[PDB]
Amino acid sequence: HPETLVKVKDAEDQLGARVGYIELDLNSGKILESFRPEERFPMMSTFKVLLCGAVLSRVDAGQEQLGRRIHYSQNDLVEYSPVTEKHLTDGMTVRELCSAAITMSDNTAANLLLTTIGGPKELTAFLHNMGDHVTRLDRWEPELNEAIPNDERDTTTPAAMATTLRKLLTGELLTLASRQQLIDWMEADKVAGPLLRSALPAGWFIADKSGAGERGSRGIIAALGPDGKPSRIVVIYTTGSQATMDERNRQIAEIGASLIKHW
Ligand SMILES: O=C(Cc1cccs1)N[C@H](B(O)O)c1cccc(C(=O)O)c1
Ligand SMILES: O=C(Cc1cccs1)N[C@H](B(O)O)c1cccc(C(=O)O)c1
Repeated sequence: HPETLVKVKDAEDQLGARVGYIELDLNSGKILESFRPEERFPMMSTFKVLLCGAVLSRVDAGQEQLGRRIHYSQNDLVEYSPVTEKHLTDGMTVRELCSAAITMSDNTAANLLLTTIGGPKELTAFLHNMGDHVTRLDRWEPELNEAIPNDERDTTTPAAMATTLRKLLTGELLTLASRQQLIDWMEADKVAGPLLRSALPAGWFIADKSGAGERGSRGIIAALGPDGKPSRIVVIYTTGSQATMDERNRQIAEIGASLIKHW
C-alpha cells in the first residue's frame, strides 16, 4: 500500500541507511509492494529458516530424520547459543535444533545443522537447486553477520528471499508435513517481539524470523495475516545505520503498523 511505502522511505531517511522491502501475496506469489527489491542485504539470522528448509528437504528424501540425535561438545559452542549450551550432556535432536535455530536464533544449533548438510556451500547449492540464484551463504555463525559494505557474502535480496520463503512454505518442493513444520517453527519465534509482532493486533497470525548483525544490520522475514492464518509474505532488511538497536527495531515496527493499518 502507498502509505506503507511512505513509511519505508521515512525509515530509510531516519536511519540514514538503505531499507529493502517487499510484500508478496502468499497464494499468487505476486508482488504487492516493494522498495529496493533487487538490492543486496546481509541475511543475518534469517538464513536459519532456509537452512531448516534444506534439512526438511533431506527428511522428505529419506536422507535425514527429525528424531536423529546430535551430540556435540563445548568446542562447538559459539556466541548466542541459549539453547544448545544447555544440552552438552544429552545432545539434541534435529527437530530440537531447528526449533532452537528458528525460535531462539541459536547460533550453535544453526552451525550443527549446517554441518549435517555439508556447510554453507551446500545450503547455497540447495538454494540454487530450487531456483534461487541470488541468495548465498558463505560463512558460519557468527562471522556471517560481518556486513562489510558491498561484500556479497551471506546476502540475499528482498525479492529473492520472499520468493524462496514462499516456495518453502507453499507448493510442492517440500511435503505438506514439512511445509507445516517449517511454518510452525516460525510461528513459535521467541526473539522477534520488538519487530512486526509489536504492532500485530490480537488475533493475527505471524510466522517469522528476525536477524541482527554488524554495522546496524537488521531484518525480518514473515508470513502473516488476519483471522489466525497467513496470507502475505513480508521481507524487510536494512544495513549501514548508526542507529541504536531500539531505533532500528522501532522503524521496523512502524513499517509493520502501517502494513496492518492499510491491509
Ligand atoms: O549472532 C549474531 C550476531 C549479532 C547479533 C547482534 C549483533 S551482532 N546474530 C544472530 B543472526 O542474525 O545471525 C542473531 C542472534 C540472536 C538474535 C538475533 C535476532 O534476530 O534478533 C540474531
Ligand atoms: O565505523 C562505522 C561502521 C558502521 C556502520 C553502521 C554502524 S557502525 N561506524 C562508525 B561508528 O559507529 O563508530 C561511525 C560513527 C559515526 C558516523 C559514521 C559515518 O560513516 O558517518 C560512522
